[PDB]
Amino acid sequence: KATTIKDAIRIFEERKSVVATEAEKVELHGMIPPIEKMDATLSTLKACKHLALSTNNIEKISSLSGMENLRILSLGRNLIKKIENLDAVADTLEELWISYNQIASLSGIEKLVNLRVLYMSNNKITNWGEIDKLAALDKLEDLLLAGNPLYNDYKENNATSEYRIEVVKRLPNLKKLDGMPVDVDEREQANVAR
Repeated sequence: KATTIKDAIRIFEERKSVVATEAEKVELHGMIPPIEKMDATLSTLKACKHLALSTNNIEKISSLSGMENLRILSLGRNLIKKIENLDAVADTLEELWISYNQIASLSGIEKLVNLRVLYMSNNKITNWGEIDKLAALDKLEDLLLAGNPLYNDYKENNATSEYRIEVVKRLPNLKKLDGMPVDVDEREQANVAR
């Protein structure tokens, strides 16, 4: 019943009139019935730079081998709980878009050594120890955490400004946070405290 990767690719090729093995952006989002599993058919997407698997029912990241040029992995609005099984794309992946999932731990994110952009609004991160795990990512410049419990804690206390300083204290070279540039004043506040 669930849409398979093979079937979603066929739907995409018919909608976009392209050969999916040659496409840079492969649009597999919002299938009806939803996709539930990533699988080995993804290995056929040899040209893919942006894989859009958002708005499905995927529970597990898997099956990313064979996409040698993948830059953007888009998995927002699924049922994912864990960052894992990304080794096959770590050498090229620059952006992980995974907002509106159920991720409570950032363990595993450290394998994405080339990551520049992490969009993960509306997940289940509750505490600063998870954010500390992002400090290893030397190229991370754009981060979205809005809607996670940790973010909401500060918003509930009208202290989002304080939350932003705490992020930049941990991530000193971050350039953009929750869609808003890190202001020089925020960087200096984080510095004079760090």
